[PDB]
Amino acid sequence: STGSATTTPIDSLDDAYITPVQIGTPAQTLNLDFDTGSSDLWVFSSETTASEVDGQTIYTPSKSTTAKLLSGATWSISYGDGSSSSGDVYTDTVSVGGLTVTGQAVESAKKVSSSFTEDSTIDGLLGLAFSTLNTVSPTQQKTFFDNAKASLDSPVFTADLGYHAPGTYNFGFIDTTAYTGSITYTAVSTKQGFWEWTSTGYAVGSGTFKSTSIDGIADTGTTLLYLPATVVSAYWAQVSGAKSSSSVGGYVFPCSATLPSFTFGVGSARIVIPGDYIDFGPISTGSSSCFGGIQSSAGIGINIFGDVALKAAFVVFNGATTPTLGFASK
Ligand SMILES: CC[C@H](C)[C@H](NC(=O)[C@@H](NC[C@H](O)[C@@H](N)CC(C)C)C(C)C)C(=O)N[C@@H](Cc1ccccc1)C(=O)OC
Repeated sequence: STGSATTTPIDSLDDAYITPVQIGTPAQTLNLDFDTGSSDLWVFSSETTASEVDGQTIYTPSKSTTAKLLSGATWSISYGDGSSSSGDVYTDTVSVGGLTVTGQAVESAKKVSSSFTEDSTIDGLLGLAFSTLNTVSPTQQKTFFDNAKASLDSPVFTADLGYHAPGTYNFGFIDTTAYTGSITYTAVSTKQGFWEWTSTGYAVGSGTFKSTSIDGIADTGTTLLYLPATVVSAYWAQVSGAKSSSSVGGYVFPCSATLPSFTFGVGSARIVIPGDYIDFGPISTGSSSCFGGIQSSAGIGINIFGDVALKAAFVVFNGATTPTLGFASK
């Protein structure tokens, strides 16, 4: 079986992308944030504190005849952004783009963070990291991908984010129609449960490529590109006016300024993010400072290949036994 669904950004800066998902019987469609750096399927619901639901579509486990309590089961997550979600757990049929997974663990929030509450467009998250990270206790659960896998034609899913536009999530197959040239597969370390890979270097605009191993995760759940202090300085050094700021907490640039492109190496191949991808617009409305898309990783612990970077390539998450990450130009 395969499934394809349309992902659409939720705002003009493509701060995140949202995918329609059918949960329940009959079907309740929620828009979830597909998160390849998290292992939890969670959604706003019928139990969620009514002080923390503001415009989101809710999943009503009451109205699904396929829905049952996982009695005793419970979840809690912390995100890198400082996001916090928690509640009870149910088992339900979940369909994504016609790929139906029966008996999927759907994590019903009782409690959600400010961050999620101030976010009207997103109805929950669908984790597509490795199952080791799934939060649910006392009996830990598998992801939707983990559930789909053997049912799939191929144990893979592709990610094809658009820049100011829809893109696509495909499960079970590779559209040879969606990229240009060759896909370069690179080795994945599963050990921390991430889609965890090592980049072969970087170039700043038309400058000379530096060969240097940047260990990082592909995470479609992270908006920007997070890279070592060193790498980040070399980039912003090329934009007049760019400064790192105490108060704003990150690199900014005069919005009148011009972003050189950024190039990252996947093996022998190279991926250009156009400079336009790294403009995240003014820090506050009216401001002539604009916020950059490539930020230091120094304060997080890990380099994140976020949307900024992934949305410049056609990515393939090979969920094989010997998991492999594929990148191609599009
Ligand atoms: C179930 C745990 C998952 C794996 C959780 N994952 C994450 O935080 C990863 N991304 C989290 C999400 O992709 C988030 N950026 C998307 C939005 C919509 C919520 C980071 C590491 C790249 C994590 O490691 N959380 C850390 C907290 C943390 C992580 C990174 C940096 C700082 C602090 C924890 O404590 O485990 C609960």
